[PDB]
Amino acid sequence: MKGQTQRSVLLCKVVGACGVGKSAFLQAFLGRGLGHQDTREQPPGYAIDTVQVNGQEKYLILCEVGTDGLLATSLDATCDVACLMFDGSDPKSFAHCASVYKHHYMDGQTPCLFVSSKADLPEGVAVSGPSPAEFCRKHRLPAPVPFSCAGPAEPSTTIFTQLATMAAFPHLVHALHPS
Ligand SMILES: Nc1nc2c(ncn2[C@@H]2O[C@H](COP(=O)(O)OP(=O)(O)O)[C@@H](O)[C@H]2O)c(=O)[nH]1
Ligand SMILES: [Mg+2]
Repeated sequence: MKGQTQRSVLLCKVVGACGVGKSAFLQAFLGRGLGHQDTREQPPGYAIDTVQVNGQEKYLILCEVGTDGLLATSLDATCDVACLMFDGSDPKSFAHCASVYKHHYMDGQTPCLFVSSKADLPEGVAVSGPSPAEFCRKHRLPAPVPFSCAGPAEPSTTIFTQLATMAAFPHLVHALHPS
């Protein structure tokens, strides 16, 4: 039917440098913010839970993948959607994240979502250009999504529905004129 897919299980790789918040992001997928985390439920570097996509229950696997040092080149990029994470409070974070995209995903068919982590902290701009938003406009990616794991409030679930939807229907992801 329209809006349905044979896929029951979707794979997202959460790809980013050490310290950008990948492990906390996986915990937030399971409904746990900073401190409220709980390690002994799922394997390290993995988080699985159900996500609704157009009324249908899907399983989304988040798979944590580092990019520090040699990992920036020694990357198995295969996944249904790549979540490219950079530290929104770190001036130097985005450039490394953008380089990973260019070398592994830029001219592929895998949907990519840039995520600006630690949105609760004071923002950290880079000295050179371009901005993360300008980079995504040029390479025709979605606008980078800010995310935060802190606060006493429950973590938002919107970005995980977005990742699951991109994974389920990879041909309807885009940047678009007119809107
Ligand atoms: N303020 C804040 N700190 C965060 C957030 N996410 C992660 N951190 C902290 O940043 C550090 C690295 O996070 P971690 O999840 O281990 O990153 P990883 O190395 O990419 O897996 C830890 O001290 C976290 O508590 C966030 O949204 N806000
Ligand atoms: Mg980690």
